[PDB]
Amino acid sequence: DTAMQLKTSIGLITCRMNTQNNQIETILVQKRYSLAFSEFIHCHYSINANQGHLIKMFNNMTINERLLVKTLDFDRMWYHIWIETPVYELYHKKYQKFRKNWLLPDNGKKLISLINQAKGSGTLLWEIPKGKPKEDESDLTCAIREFEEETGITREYYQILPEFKKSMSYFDGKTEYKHIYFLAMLCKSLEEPNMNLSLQYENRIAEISKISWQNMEAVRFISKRQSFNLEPMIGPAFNFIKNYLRY
Amino acid sequence: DTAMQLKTSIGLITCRMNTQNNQIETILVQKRYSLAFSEFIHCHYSINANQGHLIKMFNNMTINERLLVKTLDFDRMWYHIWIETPVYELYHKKYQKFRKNWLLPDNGKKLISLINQAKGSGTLLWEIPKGKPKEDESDLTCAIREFEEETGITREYYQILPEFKKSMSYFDGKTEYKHIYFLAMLCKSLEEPNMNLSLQYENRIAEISKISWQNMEAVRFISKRQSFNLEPMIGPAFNFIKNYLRY
Ligand SMILES: O=P(O)(O)O[C@H]1[C@@H](OP(=O)(O)O)[C@@H](OP(=O)(O)O)[C@@H](OP(=O)(O)O)[C@@H](OP(=O)(O)O)[C@H]1OP(=O)(O)O
Ligand SMILES: O=P(O)(O)O[C@H]1[C@@H](OP(=O)(O)O)[C@@H](OP(=O)(O)O)[C@@H](OP(=O)(O)O)[C@@H](OP(=O)(O)O)[C@H]1OP(=O)(O)O
Repeated sequence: DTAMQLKTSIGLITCRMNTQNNQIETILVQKRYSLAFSEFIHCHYSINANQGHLIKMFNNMTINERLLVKTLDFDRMWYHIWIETPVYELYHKKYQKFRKNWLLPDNGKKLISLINQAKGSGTLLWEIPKGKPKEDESDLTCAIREFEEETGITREYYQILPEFKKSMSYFDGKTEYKHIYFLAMLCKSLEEPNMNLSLQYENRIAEISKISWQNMEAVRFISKRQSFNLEPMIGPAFNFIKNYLRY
Repeated sequence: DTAMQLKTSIGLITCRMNTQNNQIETILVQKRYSLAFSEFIHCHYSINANQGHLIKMFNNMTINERLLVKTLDFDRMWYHIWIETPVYELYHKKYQKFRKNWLLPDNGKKLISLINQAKGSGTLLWEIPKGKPKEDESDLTCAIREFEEETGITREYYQILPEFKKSMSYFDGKTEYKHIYFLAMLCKSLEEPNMNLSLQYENRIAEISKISWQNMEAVRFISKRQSFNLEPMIGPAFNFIKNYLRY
């Protein structure tokens, strides 16, 4: 269709040879909150849409997120995503829409009824670390900065393998998403990447609940249980790793 | 050692033949919060223990739980577990210990420092539904009541297979844990058990964030990534299912 928008993210696939099982593994990160929750809090829906449509949004939140919405306390909801990050003007605008959509019409009783009848729960995605380039930043510099910012793993732990680049395209209907991935190979021991997740590093925990080494079986297991398919990126990446090592 | 206490839970392993892939599957439930968080909120630790010991407790919470503790708002912490369940006397006693341990000495700055330096995150367990028998309740009646209470699946969906009983024993050092499992076979279609999780059913969402059919590969995948090993119960259960069907 008519793409009204292009959004480009650049990421890093960092791989390791696990010496105990001779299995290739890659760093993945698990998200802290669901897309549905984020979309609801930032009002990326239509209050005029039919009931069944708005319920699908609540169905794909986690139970804990729904229990947060059930409190009607927007600031407890907001904290769940933002964690006291100073974004007051965004906050006030999103609160105003929450208030008008759900508090002023009936002091929240339609919202509670929807929240109460939503069924099931969504899933927190596993992803490859990636982000938006800063102004006049090169693609590789973005992938490396983003990797460090999310995982705390610094450049002395890996070597970039520059012959590898993987691009992925997704189409929202108006937004085009471009994801560009470089490949890095671990050259220094790092057996517990999850230990880099601490609340004293606001950029690591901002959107991440877990960092783990994942082998291809796990990548396949995860991919079949979430909407974000990781195999088209990890498969080629591991193929490249195998050729790199076999030389 | 000297067991000072015996705790007995009775559960139900409910199985199905998935007709599309001819794979045997069992209902598992994923917990909503971590053991570490529960233990911290109910003060099952020693304030006198060494730093490194109390940090291990925080390490095994999830990031979202740590961010809740970081607020210093015991009632936001309490809601995370109890969700406005009326247990005020328990609440007041646990709050008193939280206040004395962490608020009165320095208004929470040691707690925040520990919370900030904790590293990593725990994992939400997958389990077989089970609970405590009520007074003068038989073992089977408990397993069936508990199953329905947690999952919303009623007796018309399955037949008990009475020749199967599996007992498991775990030893805390003073507490003995006895888990007794019956086996049931689905006799009526139920393709999306997770749709039974809604906030209007307080007993289903009280401790559960997800209900899913799980095949043996998934059971093995999960078991290798959590402290609670499910294979000693599901393996024999699926063996029994195969013999039941082959006759
Ligand atoms: O025009 P707006 O609707 O307000 O769009 C803005 C914005 O700045 P400009 O749009 O003024 O250029 C950013 O653009 P980029 O950062 O992509 O350059 C942003 O991106 P982020 O999601 O990375 O913040 C995205 O606009 P874009 O369409 O360029 O992505 C964003 O609107 P969103 O809230 O949709 O991001
Ligand atoms: O003696 P307490 O330390 O206060 O023990 C109580 C209690 O009642 P009694 O202990 O007065 O019998 C329950 O006992 P049961 O329900 O097991 O019969 C309970 O069990 P629940 O966890 O199921 O509530 C568990 O005591 P028990 O040692 O019998 O488990 C509980 O202490 P907890 O908080 O450790 O459960």
